[PDB]
Amino acid sequence: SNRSLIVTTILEEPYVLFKKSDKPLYGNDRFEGYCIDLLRELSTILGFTYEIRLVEDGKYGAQDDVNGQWNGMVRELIDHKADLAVAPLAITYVREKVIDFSKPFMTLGISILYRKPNGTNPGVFSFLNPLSPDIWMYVLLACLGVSCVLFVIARFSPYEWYNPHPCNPDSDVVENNFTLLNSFWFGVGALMQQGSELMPKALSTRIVGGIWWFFTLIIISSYTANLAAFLTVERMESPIDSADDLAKQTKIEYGAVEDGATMTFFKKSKISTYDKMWAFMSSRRQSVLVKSNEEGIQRVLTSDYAFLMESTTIEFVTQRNCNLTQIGGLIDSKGYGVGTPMGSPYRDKITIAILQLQEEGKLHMMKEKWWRGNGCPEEESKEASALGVQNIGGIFIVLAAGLVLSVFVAVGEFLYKSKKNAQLEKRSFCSAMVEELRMSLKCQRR
Amino acid sequence: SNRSLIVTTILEEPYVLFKKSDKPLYGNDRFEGYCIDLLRELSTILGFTYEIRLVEDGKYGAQDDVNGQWNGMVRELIDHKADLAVAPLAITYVREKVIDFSKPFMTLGISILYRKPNGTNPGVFSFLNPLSPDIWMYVLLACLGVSCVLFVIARFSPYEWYNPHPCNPDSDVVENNFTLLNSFWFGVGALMQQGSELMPKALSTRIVGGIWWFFTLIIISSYTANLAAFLTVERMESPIDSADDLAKQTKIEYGAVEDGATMTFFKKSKISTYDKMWAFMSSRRQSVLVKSNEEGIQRVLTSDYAFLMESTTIEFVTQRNCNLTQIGGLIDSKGYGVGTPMGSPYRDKITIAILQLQEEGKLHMMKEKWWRGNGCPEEESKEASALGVQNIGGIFIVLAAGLVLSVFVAVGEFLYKSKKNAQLEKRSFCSAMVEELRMSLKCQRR
Amino acid sequence: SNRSLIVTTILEEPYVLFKKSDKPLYGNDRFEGYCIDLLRELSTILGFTYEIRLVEDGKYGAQDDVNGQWNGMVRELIDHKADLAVAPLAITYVREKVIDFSKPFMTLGISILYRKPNGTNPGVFSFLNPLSPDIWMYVLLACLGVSCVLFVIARFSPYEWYNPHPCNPDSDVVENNFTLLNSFWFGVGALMQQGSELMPKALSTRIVGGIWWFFTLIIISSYTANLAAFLTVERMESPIDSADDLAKQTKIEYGAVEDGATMTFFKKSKISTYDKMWAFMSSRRQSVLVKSNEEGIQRVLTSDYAFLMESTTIEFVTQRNCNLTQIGGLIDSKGYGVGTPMGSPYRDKITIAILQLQEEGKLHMMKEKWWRGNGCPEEESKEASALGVQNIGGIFIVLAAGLVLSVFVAVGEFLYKSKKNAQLEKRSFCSAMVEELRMSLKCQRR
Amino acid sequence: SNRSLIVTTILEEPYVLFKKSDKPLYGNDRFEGYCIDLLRELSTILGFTYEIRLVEDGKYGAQDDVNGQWNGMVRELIDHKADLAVAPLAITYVREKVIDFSKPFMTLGISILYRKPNGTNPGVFSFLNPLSPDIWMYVLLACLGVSCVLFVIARFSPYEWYNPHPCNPDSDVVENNFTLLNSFWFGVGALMQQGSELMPKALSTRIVGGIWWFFTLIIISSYTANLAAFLTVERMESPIDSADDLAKQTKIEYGAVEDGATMTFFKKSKISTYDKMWAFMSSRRQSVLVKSNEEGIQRVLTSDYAFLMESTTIEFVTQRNCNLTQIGGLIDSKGYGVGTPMGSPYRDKITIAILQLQEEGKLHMMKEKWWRGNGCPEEESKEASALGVQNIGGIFIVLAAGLVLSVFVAVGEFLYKSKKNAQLEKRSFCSAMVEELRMSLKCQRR
Ligand SMILES: CCCCCCCC/C=C/CCCCCCCC(=O)O[C@@H](COC(=O)CCCCCCCCCCCCCCC)COP(=O)([O-])OCC[N+](C)(C)C
Ligand SMILES: CCCCCCCC/C=C/CCCCCCCC(=O)O[C@@H](COC(=O)CCCCCCCCCCCCCCC)COP(=O)([O-])OCC[N+](C)(C)C
Ligand SMILES: CC(C)CCC[C@@H](C)[C@H]1CC[C@H]2[C@@H]3CC=C4C[C@@H](O)CC[C@]4(C)[C@H]3CC[C@]12C
Ligand SMILES: CC(C)CCC[C@@H](C)[C@H]1CC[C@H]2[C@@H]3CC=C4C[C@@H](O)CC[C@]4(C)[C@H]3CC[C@]12C
Ligand SMILES: CC(C)CCC[C@@H](C)[C@H]1CC[C@H]2[C@@H]3CC=C4C[C@@H](O)CC[C@]4(C)[C@H]3CC[C@]12C
Ligand SMILES: O=S1(=O)NCN(C2CC2)c2ccc(F)cc21
Ligand SMILES: O=S1(=O)NCN(C2CC2)c2ccc(F)cc21
Ligand SMILES: O=S1(=O)NCN(C2CC2)c2ccc(F)cc21
Ligand SMILES: O=S1(=O)NCN(C2CC2)c2ccc(F)cc21
Ligand SMILES: OC[C@H]1OC[C@@H](O)[C@@H](O)[C@@H]1O
Repeated sequence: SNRSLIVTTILEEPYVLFKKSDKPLYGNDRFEGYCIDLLRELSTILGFTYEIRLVEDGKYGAQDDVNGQWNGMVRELIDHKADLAVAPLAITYVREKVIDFSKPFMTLGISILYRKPNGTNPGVFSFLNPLSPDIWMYVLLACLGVSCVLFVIARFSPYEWYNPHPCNPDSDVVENNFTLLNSFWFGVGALMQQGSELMPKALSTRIVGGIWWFFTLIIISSYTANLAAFLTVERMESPIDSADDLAKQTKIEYGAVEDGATMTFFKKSKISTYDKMWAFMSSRRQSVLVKSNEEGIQRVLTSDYAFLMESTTIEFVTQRNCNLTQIGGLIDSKGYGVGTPMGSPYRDKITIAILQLQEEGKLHMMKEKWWRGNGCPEEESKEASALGVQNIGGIFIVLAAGLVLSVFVAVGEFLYKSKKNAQLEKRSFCSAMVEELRMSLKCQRR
Repeated sequence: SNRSLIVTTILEEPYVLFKKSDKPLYGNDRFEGYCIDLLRELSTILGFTYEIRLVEDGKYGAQDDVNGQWNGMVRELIDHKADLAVAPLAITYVREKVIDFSKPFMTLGISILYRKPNGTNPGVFSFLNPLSPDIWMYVLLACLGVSCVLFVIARFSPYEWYNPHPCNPDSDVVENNFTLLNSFWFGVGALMQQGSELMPKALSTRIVGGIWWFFTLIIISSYTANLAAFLTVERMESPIDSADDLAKQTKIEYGAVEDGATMTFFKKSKISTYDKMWAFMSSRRQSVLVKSNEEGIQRVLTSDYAFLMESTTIEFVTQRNCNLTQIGGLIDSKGYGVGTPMGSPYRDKITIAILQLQEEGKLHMMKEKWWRGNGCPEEESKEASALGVQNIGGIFIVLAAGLVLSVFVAVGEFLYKSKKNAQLEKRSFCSAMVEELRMSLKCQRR
Repeated sequence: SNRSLIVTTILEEPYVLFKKSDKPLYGNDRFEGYCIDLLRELSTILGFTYEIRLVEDGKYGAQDDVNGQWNGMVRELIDHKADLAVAPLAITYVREKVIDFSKPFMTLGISILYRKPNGTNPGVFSFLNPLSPDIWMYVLLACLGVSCVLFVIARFSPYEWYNPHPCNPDSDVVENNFTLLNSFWFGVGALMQQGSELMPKALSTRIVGGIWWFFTLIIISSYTANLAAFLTVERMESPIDSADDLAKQTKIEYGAVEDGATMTFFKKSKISTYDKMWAFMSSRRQSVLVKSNEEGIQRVLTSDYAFLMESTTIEFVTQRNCNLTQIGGLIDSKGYGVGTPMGSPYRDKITIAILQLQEEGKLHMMKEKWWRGNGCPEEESKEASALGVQNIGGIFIVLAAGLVLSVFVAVGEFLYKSKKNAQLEKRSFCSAMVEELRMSLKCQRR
Repeated sequence: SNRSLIVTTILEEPYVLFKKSDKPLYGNDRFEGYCIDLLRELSTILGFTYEIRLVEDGKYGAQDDVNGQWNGMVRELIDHKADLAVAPLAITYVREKVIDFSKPFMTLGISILYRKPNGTNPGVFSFLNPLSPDIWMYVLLACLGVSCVLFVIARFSPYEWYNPHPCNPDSDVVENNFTLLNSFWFGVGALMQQGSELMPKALSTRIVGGIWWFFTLIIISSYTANLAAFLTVERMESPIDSADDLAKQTKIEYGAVEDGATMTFFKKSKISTYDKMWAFMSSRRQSVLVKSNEEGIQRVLTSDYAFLMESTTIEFVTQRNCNLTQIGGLIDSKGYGVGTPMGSPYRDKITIAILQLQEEGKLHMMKEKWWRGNGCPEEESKEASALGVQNIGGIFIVLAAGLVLSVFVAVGEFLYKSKKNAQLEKRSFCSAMVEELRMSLKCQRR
């Protein structure tokens, strides 16, 4: 006998698919998928003929309170029109009574879907983060302002106007140090904690030094302390890693398909978490609470949703929307299972198969083929802890900018000297080149 | 099967909210909340029906006035126009004289509502917090210490006495570089880490400077390590922590409703703290007494104010917003209780009901239901803040303080020696113009 | 009529007490307490005669499953031997059926008892905490070791042995700087980040400088970083402040009296916390699970227990064992209530009293008298955040120790000079005193 | 009322623990745990009695050997000496061929057990972590940068050329203090903040040193801020994170039980990673295969090892101790299931039972019961550690590294110039003894 063992199916992608091609019939070759390749191996060992038949109305099905009158693949079966049923069916309490299931061939579970953490893009000039945008300006104003005072005070101070009485003292000349540019030098050097050569000696100049030196120490120790906070706090941040983490978070908000066995567990929950979580479900039962998985994928993209879903469909989209990720552990336990009529001469024959193919490893091999594919951009790390270029970075651009300006002035130094010198001395450029290569004089002489 | 049971009630959150849907009237589904959930478990354990009724005056109820009549739900409960009154009725003397309440289903006290600390203006100082004021003075005292001691040691020491003679040998002249003033300079300059000349010599000084330098480092490192911690972990404190703390203060105003529960108490109260506050409250009985609880909330948010109501409404307002909190504990004690006409057995019938329903745990479960909301805990590590004008401004102030002090001493210096010129020099204002125009030479020579 | 309204009582301290004195009868004056002073006021307003009578067997009482046959003050009442019952009785489900209670006169609750946080005793030398006890020794070994090398290297280095060619060069003498003591000076100064005067010039001496300067920077920046951790983490520590905090803590362990209405709530709990908490109760049901309150006080003293108790007895012992404290909020709700027989002509007369005395405030006034007393050592703060002497402290002792040693050497300097000088020069002490007061020479001359 | 029901069972935690009390035997109270709690809810929903039975061989059961007989509970379940077998029996092919299991009450996989990271030997370095290796090389490169550039700028600049003439005016000799070697010194010395002479001059140099000093501060402050964070927040990582990661390694040995569930799989497995490991495991089939799971645990604790068992026993061992953890996920998939003789209806009768009992939620509740223990989470902020020899030792190593490098260059210097003596001086070893004994003068003069 054949009977075709009238086998019900349901389009879900990956489990079964229309063949992706041209030409006609493909009769029982039309459908190609996991369940197809499973069915194949069921056929090899027990032996039978398979005529695929999509169910009508396309339903997993359930006992609808109106009349019961199961609405789907359960229905083609219970009336014994159907035979074996090889599709996502999700063993349950209520379905088991009326129709007896095989033993599982897959272990799914409820878990959360969320977008991957994008990155930081610190803004390579992150070093200039820990204080305001405004304070750095005023610190710059102060070094000019204070330095302007050192010039005025020191110059006007009779206790400055010391003498450059050398190592050989007892001559008589005065020669201040605190000219203008050297005044800024005291400011910039103190501000960077390396002490310049020039120093106050008269009290007035010493007071201003003593206070700038205070003005420095607080800014720097505060710069150090902020940056330790920004870095420590960042290090101290964990992403969400559980329903409990999401439970305490009235930020990134929940999501779920309408009843779809997902609300079902939550309504009938007794977990304090999943009881609390349900509160928000009911709360925004117009917004989040979507009515399809395809939207729930689309929705997490646009925004900060966390769609609850069976783990199998997580795995597929994760590996095909690498923007996105699984999170958490398997919340619940369930498992798909090939359907059989009320107690029949196949359930105990179809079950030994599933155990047989298991030991040989064909299922997990089959698990890879359909769900796995092109190697995702998995390459990604969070070793960010140790700082790198993207963290600090900019200071090297600041370094480069510095060295460049020194060149341009150093050229400017050359021109100004020889020109002003040549004004009272020889013509113009005779000086320039003889002065150029006498800087070169292969020794420190002249 | 008798009279259903006429339940009188008033609309007031989170007890009696007008049910939210368009889906027109349904009687026993025109209302929900806690007051309705209590009736459910009440009518479940017992057996009866509601239908429901409402007020026709708004008022909870009170001994009316000179008429000595009764308004509110106490009206309705006297002349048998109704029966049970699950509603926020507060058990009091005058009420119990004319009706008979049930036993409490919930406790209640008078407490405080204040704008939560936000620590968004610590002060234009608070670079100075990270060490105790006790320390900041002791260290300045120690700078005066070692400067005074370095002066003693160095001088009495023979080896400190170099002889300059840099350029040359002989010329047995002697010098002592450390003066008293020069000794501060080492002390102050070392403490701010910029370092100075007057590098010691002659071992007796070198122990001193070494231990000082060790004294410098620990203080700065300790200052730095703490400003890190205060800016990592914000233990944001609160101004007051009680009625007593609130009582002694006058910057903050008390607040209370008007002609009501809270107001009545403090008038009739006879405790010190609570008599003192009726005075302040009586003093301006036009601007610390709002005429509605909603506006009472407002005064806290916009102005500085600390409203006094019942503990339960606070807990509601507390959760919904995020900036309002329960400063202190429970001053008074009261209890809501289900109304009942005089003599009616429905008192004792409910009396066992509420006792029973608690031992189960439902009132607490019901409590968690309708009072909890968003749950707003944020506490998101205090996403670290760019240090700015507020958190440090005084370092700019001590700066401009010292700069002005430098000008005044500098003009001071100018006059002092210009008159010590006059000792050997000519009269007085000669030396003035001489040295004033000594600055007007405008070069690096005399 | 009188009847004495036979009033039952139970020795508990504070509620009722034997009078503390000599001479006999004191007939109904014997007992003195809260309930006594309450009863007093009940008598003033309703009017009656009171004959105290301690119950026999001394029991709150309960329906013992053996025979029911209530075992206590409930028993003297239900048989109508007794009358009013003014004592701690704790309104409940089961007691209410058989005997009808008045309305509460006290609002107790379950809460936790724990010892106060003692302190820190940081060990005043806490500055020397952040690194090991061992590393500081080796850093000290290194400054001697490295300095020993600078002497050897520099002295043996022909590029050192420069000339003290002064400001007037072109003479011919050599005069190293890096003698021994100045070598240590380079070490100690570099280690404290202030740069000494002496500097390497020859490469060999420059390499060792460059590496010590690295050896410094890591130690100090690590000293800073550890100390920021020890301080931050301490700041980041909260004490326990809830049953949930204690729930997550398999450290400081639970405690409770045997059944005593405390286990009762926990067994019949449905809170995930109080269900989890019960797990450990049952677990160590021989150790913690004490059989009396007096032990439970004694036990928390000895060790790290957290005895669960009704709030009233918390309040008393807290204010009389100031070592100890209340913690958490009221977990449960209950409330004492004067007992009355099955429905009787007093419950509705005794209840208006309790409400009457409330409004006048006599209860809370009475609440103070017995529970309050001698002002506890309440003076206590946790403003520890800003560091003070106890935190750092020691460095000032280190400072003092430094200055002292400098004196002793500075004396040693004086003796060594004049003696060695006087050896080739005048006698012994003629030099000493003429040298003493010529250091004084009121100017820097000689 | 029929046969009670003979339940065969094996003692194995946390399922079947011999009940703990002295209180001698009670049949149905000789045993408790999960296996017994399941029977409870099983016999409750159903109706029957246990009495109970045990094994008489110890073994769970297996196809015996050459005899082809059956031991264990599979013996007892064949020849109707018993009935249901609530016990940790694992559903497999050979078992299901001769009996008929129920449907799973729990899932199960093969996974890994490894000694939890303790981060108690980060390394004798890890003062070098807080910035990326990418950075530590770039900054040294920049020191070579600015030293080389300062050399260029300074020299070509006219104004850098001071003329010493300190003691005196004229003598128009010129100097250039910045050599190439002296330019490193500024660079290196500035970077370690000790500061140096060669303080620049002549503006073109001053921009360079300023930007360098700004480059110094950010790096040190960033280093300091991070070593704070790494020592505040210990994100202690793990060596491996999978079988693949474990597979490529050989420092760590795999581990597995022996002649059993786990071992059988990897032999019969045909996946790359799992074929590679049978090789290593086969290679030494005498020291990576313990002969008991208890000793298997041990090898992880004492030695370095990574044991392979079933996921459930791991979760048990995981909670009880605190140092053992579940590295990775679930390799295989299995499921425990209640035994039943062939054809018996008690399979399908229980089948609805387990489905029902889950939808309630009890199996999860039962799961939380007997697997959770102490719950050991400690994570007590990582009570901060006195930095020591481990966390920093390399700073002492780079020190002793450089000191040895200084001696070798120093002797290098000695020879080099001693032979540049010989140019003008006499032969070779003359200058040796001259300068060797030049050190033996033993004073500060030639
Ligand atoms: C980034 C790559 C460039 C690297 C720089 C290139 C190398 C720079 C040089 C390196 C050698 C070592 C440092 C300088 C000399 C040593 C000082 C001394 O002891 O005496 C010297 C005094 O001379 C000086 O002090 C200055 C020397 C430079 C003079 C003129 C510039 C030409 C150098 C090129 C600049 C190009 C600029 C590039 C333009 C694009 C005299 O030396 P001597 O009489 O010969 O014998 C003793 C010298 N001994 C120490 C070897 C024993
Ligand atoms: C802790 C409490 C002790 C405080 C110290 C006590 C006060 C110390 C003094 C303070 C005055 C200010 C500083 C020193 C003098 C100023 C320098 C100068 O310009 O010329 C002076 C050079 O003299 C010196 O440089 C050294 C002076 C001390 C010489 C001998 C020690 C006696 C001082 C006592 C030590 C006791 C040690 C204690 C023993 C237990 C010459 O001064 P003049 O020729 O007179 O006129 C110019 C001076 N004018 C600047 C005022 C205009
Ligand atoms: C010191 C001399 C050279 C002037 C330099 C400019 C500095 C000192 C000026 C410019 C901007 C100023 C600040 C502008 C605004 C505020 C906010 C105010 O609520 C307190 C003062 C404070 C914080 C000012 C303090 C002084 C300040 C920082
Ligand atoms: C540098 C010269 C002067 C010697 C000074 C002594 C210093 C450098 C010595 C004394 C103690 C030594 C340490 C003793 C123990 C250990 C632990 C070992 O697992 C690595 C080496 C290490 C960390 C040593 C490194 C060098 C050390 C720090
Ligand atoms: C690899 C080792 C052995 C050799 C490296 C060369 C070093 C050690 C030596 C060789 C000759 C030396 C130079 C020769 C003379 C002088 C002049 C002096 O006023 C300053 C130092 C200076 C400029 C020396 C600097 C260091 C120097 C460059
Ligand atoms: O004797 S009771 O009416 N029974 C329980 N209730 C409450 C539900 C809060 C309370 C709360 C406080 C009381 F003082 C008494 C009672
Ligand atoms: O309205 S009551 O029955 N009588 C007054 N009190 C008392 C503070 C004793 C309380 C305290 C709490 C209540 F819930 C009820 C009452
Ligand atoms: O269809 S089931 O027998 N019913 C539920 N169970 C579990 C209790 C874990 C599981 C767990 C994993 C499955 F694959 C199937 C089932
Ligand atoms: O012994 S089974 O009924 N058949 C084999 N399978 C798997 C498909 C993996 C599983 C997976 C998990 C189970 F709990 C049971 C089974
Ligand atoms: O048995 C405990 C283990 O830990 C200590 C170490 O010395 C090992 O040799 C030892 O075996």
